[PDB]
Amino acid sequence: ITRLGLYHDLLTVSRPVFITLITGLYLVTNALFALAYLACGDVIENARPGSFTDAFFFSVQTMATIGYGKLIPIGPLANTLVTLEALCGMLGLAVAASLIYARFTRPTAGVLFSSRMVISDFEGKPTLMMRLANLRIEQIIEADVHLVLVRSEISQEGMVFRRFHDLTLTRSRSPIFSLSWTVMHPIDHHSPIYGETDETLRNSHSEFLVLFTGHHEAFAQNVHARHAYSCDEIIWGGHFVDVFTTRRALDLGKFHEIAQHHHHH
Amino acid sequence: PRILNSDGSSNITRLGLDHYHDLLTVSRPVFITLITGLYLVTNALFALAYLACGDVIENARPGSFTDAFFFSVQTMATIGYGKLIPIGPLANTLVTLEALCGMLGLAVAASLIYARFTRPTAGVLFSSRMVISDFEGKPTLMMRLANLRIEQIIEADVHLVLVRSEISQEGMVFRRFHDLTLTRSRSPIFSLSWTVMHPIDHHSPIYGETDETLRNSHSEFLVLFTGHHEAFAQNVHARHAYSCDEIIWGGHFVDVFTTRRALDLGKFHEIAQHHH
Amino acid sequence: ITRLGLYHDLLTVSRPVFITLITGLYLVTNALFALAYLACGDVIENARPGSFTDAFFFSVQTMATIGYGKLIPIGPLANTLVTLEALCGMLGLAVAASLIYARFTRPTAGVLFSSRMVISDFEGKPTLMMRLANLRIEQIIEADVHLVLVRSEISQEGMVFRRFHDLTLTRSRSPIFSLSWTVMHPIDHHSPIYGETDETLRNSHSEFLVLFTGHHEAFAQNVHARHAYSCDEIIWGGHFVDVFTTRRALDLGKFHEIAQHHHHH
Amino acid sequence: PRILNSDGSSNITRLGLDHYHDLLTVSRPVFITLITGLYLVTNALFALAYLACGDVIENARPGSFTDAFFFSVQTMATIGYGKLIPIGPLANTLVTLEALCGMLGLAVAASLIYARFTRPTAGVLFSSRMVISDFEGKPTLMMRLANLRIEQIIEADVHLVLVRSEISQEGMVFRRFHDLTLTRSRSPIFSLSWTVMHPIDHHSPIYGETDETLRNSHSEFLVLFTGHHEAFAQNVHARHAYSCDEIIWGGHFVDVFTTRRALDLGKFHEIAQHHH
Ligand SMILES: [K+]
Ligand SMILES: [K+]
Ligand SMILES: [K+]
Ligand SMILES: [Mg+2]
Repeated sequence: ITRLGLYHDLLTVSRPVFITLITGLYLVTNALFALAYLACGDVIENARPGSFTDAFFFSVQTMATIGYGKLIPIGPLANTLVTLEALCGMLGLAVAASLIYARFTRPTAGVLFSSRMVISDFEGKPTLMMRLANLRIEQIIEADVHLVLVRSEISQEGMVFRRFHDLTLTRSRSPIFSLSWTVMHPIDHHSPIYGETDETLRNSHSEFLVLFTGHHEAFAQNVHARHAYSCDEIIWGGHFVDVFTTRRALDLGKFHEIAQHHHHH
Repeated sequence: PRILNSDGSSNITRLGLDHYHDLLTVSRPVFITLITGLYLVTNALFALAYLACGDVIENARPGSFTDAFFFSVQTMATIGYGKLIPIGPLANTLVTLEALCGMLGLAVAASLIYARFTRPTAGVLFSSRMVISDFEGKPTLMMRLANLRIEQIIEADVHLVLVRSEISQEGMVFRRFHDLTLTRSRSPIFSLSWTVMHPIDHHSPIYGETDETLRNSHSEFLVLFTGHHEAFAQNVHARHAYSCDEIIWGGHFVDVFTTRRALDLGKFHEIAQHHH
Repeated sequence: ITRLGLYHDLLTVSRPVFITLITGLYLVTNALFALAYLACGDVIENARPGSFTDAFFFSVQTMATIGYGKLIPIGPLANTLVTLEALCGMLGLAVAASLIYARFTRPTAGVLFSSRMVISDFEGKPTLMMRLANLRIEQIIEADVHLVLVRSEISQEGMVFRRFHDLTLTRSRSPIFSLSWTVMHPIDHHSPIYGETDETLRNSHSEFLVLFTGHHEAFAQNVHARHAYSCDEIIWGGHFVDVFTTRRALDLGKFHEIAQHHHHH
Repeated sequence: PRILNSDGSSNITRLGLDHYHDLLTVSRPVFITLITGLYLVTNALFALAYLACGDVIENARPGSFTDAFFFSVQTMATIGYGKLIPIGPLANTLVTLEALCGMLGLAVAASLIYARFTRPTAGVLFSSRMVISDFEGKPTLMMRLANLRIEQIIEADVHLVLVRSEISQEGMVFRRFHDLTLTRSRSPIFSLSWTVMHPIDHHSPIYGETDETLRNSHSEFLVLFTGHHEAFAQNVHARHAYSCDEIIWGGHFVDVFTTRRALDLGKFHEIAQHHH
């Protein structure tokens, strides 16, 4: 949806990219300090005068507290920039190990959603179904799923607006979620999609959110995934194909396979 | 006098009553003062103690604070440049004590910094006022909240609680909480703006109530908001409370979605009422 | 209850005591390493021979990576104990900052329980009550309380055993818990203590657990407290005294005050 | 063949399929190998690279691994003893790169070590077998669990789930979960031993079921346990699964509280049945 109007770029991207961004910050800080050492004369013993190289590889050994010995500071000016850079490379370490420990605990759910939903007959009634799989060895316990219809309806005083329905499922918790789960909304008289058709959904501008949480044994943290389906992505009459080949195996290759009947025109 | 402040904090003086919470919830610039600050005064206290035991620093100029201080720094920080060095068993004691102080120091810092980095504000703006006005032909208590960020808040939960003085048969006067039922209390994706609605049916504890009856019971309304911030991959909490004098009877919130399809949060607190 | 039968002392005590325990571990490790430096001859340049002092204050400067310069190692023996002690004082730092960060997130609830319960008439019915207070400025949100009766009853085939009841409360959640909360179990016909008396509780060996949780704004963590009452600690006819003096104040001095009527013998 | 292993892990081969999880859940001695190990091979790789650019270490003996290696150590660890020093702009590059490697190294270590220190096992022992036998005159499916630690587990929750093959009218054969109701599913203080009981009333999905009927549906029972460990001030999870052949029909668990008032967990898995 398009926006309107009314430092904080605390962002986490690729692992390679993160390691460079942090390499980068370590250099430019070392350079800013080198500059400043030169910018009070030449206050580094054993340092070649009017050199960046020497005052930089001094900062490095001061921020990293290597303190190697040869390159030391000279009386009260550079001994002030040495106490400021001691702090910077101890806060620097703390922010780095923050971001690191943070990133190590912002974990992906590794939950695969079926490419489509189906409406087809299960225990006597037309039933809206979709399925999700765990892409990992490590189990997800206390896993809950919500299947929410959102669509356009009208009120008494017009103001024609957007309503949410939490579709009753045959089962909304998987006590351990390990392999695959087929989430089923039976379409009985109570259902907000009773009597509805491909066309009647399309008109109401009907979408289905599948919202998924569980506790991940992998991360010892709670984990979240969602997916949205349009009327376009429901195969009326479709049956998901068994993904459990027999000896007991689970083929995620069959995960998005749906069997429909085609009619003898 | 408000029993609850706007911000849902309690407005009641406590009696019969180290810190921590202040370092976490203080400004980023002010924090960076207090650690730089602690860092100087510990280097000072250690410089003093070195001088308190004579000329126990190699290549120091004697009875000097600057020399011993900028020695402390290089020991605490484990720089140990190797010119300004300690002397025999008097100083070398303080140098082991100080090495600890600047490894525990580092540990406390990373703790605070991580804590701070993972205690994030909800993006959440509450309407300044509530309204009672027809919705589906019934009087309906409403307020609205908005997400001030691009990043959605997932699996978002809202509670609207009446708190009011009530008298028993036994004539005990006590405060009672009520969780007003809402036409919708959940938002799967909360991205823009959400109007929360308590239909005042027969079951509602404010059925047949008026601006005057609410005022008598000292009625207050606490809004509680939670959800999951995909910004921070953490759960967020926001609360807000309203007094009687913050209900516009007959108010209607003005549409906040202007046109090329836009959310004007300038209009967010705007309420239209009819006048006579 | 008395026990029967069938390294891991990961314990957290006083703040002073914790700081010494960690001081202590830093010394004895430094001493164990000093010993070992002496235990391969005298392999420390500029170090007074057959001295503990010198080889200890060398370990310190090697484990702490001060590396001061004067005291260095001598060829392949002590250069092996220098790489082992580099690791020890980087794992040492990690365990220390672990324990520290851990302890900074094992926070006390600061929930005060009333010294006694009362049974007295509230909205028409005898009502078992007790109260709890927050001892802190920082609010507790999403606070839940359980009040559980445990007592001795008999089954059909004897095996006379110990049953739990979760007493219905007038309100078991405090949406924000800031000041004080009076938790009330109305004793109606459904109640497991309907018709019961001081004596009938005593016989059944009846105890009441009050179990309390909420999310602490202070710690951004979940927080837990419990308390158990015996039949002995119920004041039949007692009314808690108002702790809100009027201008609005909360006196926790009145917290444990209970008003009973005494009878004109 | 078990669909679920005893330990509640899934016993099914996966196809259509860096690490992390291995460092957290491996032995304490083996972990301390792998970090010492990583530490040596990185010092080696850095020693090699120093020698790959000639005699760029002061006071080193030339074409030497030990000298450059024990230089690496003193740089990575930021000891920098100040004798074994680097030479001009070739090495001094590798010395800045290496200073990083041993600050990120430290950060990864503290991460793992904290993670490990706060991922604690539940103290929990499950009975090896379940039993069906009269309790309050009804057949009753039972198992029991015990706390192997002194420290109570608070606000403890137990789920007992039947999982079995079922056929629809449409003749689709599928696996169905059922949450069997228990006489008690909560334990406020869980300190000793707890017998969990599914009365097999008319409502139970195993009403009128027999060892033979359960076997046909390939019935399995998953027990799920959670609570709050006052040991670790964290929540703990434990699961266990049983097959049909692990139900003793007519079994009764033997009392585990011997006498001076004692819990003999030797008796924990003991079941008494009548014989003919
Ligand atoms: K040095
Ligand atoms: K150093
Ligand atoms: K040196
Ligand atoms: Mg150092």
